Amino acid sequence: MKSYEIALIGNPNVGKSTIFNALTGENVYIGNWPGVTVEKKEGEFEYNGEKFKVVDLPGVYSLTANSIDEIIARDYIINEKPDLVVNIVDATALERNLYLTLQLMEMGANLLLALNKMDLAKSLGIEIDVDKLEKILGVKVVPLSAAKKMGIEELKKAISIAVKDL
Ligand SMILES: Nc1nc2c(ncn2[C@@H]2O[C@H](COP(=O)(O)OP(=O)(O)O)[C@@H](O)[C@H]2O)c(=O)[nH]1
Ligand SMILES: [Mg+2]
Ligand SMILES: [Mg+2]
Repeated sequence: MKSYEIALIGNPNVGKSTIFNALTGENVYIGNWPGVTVEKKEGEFEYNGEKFKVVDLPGVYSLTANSIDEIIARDYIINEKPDLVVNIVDATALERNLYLTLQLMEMGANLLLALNKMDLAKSLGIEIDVDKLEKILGVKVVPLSAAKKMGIEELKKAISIAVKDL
């Protein structure tokens, strides 16, 4: 079976854990990053006949070596070279995620954005222009509400597309 390796990353409290649990099958490996007690979760899912290995990365605001988490996350991306990184973003806190997205691009990460908590933005009267984000960043943006079991299928399809290339 053709297999890819993808990574999830985002700011703390974006629902990354929820999306990780949704994306993956039941068999999740809970280890630690080498040398430290920082938890490392790994799982997988199959989609359209292909296997996607999922690595959860530590939640971070940047990749400028400001903490053990930023150091782990960056070392993984640069050295493991996942086939895709899914940058999970809080629809209600989109601006603060700008530097993370920018630094992912700078280090040359193949990127896809998952825009989570759309329901919460909806209830908070926060409108978000996804097409304008996609155009500006030149990366696909997948709107979802992982806690409402909304858009996980979209996320999986978008992932299977993004690992190829144009
Ligand atoms: N409204 C809303 N809340 C969510 C969604 N996904 C996750 N959450 C909430 O966000 C909080 C943090 O989720 P978590 O998976 O721990 O985010 P993490 O810190 O990045 O791992 C949880 O209490 C979830 O209930 C969503 O799609 N919509
Ligand atoms: Mg699941
Ligand atoms: Mg699971």
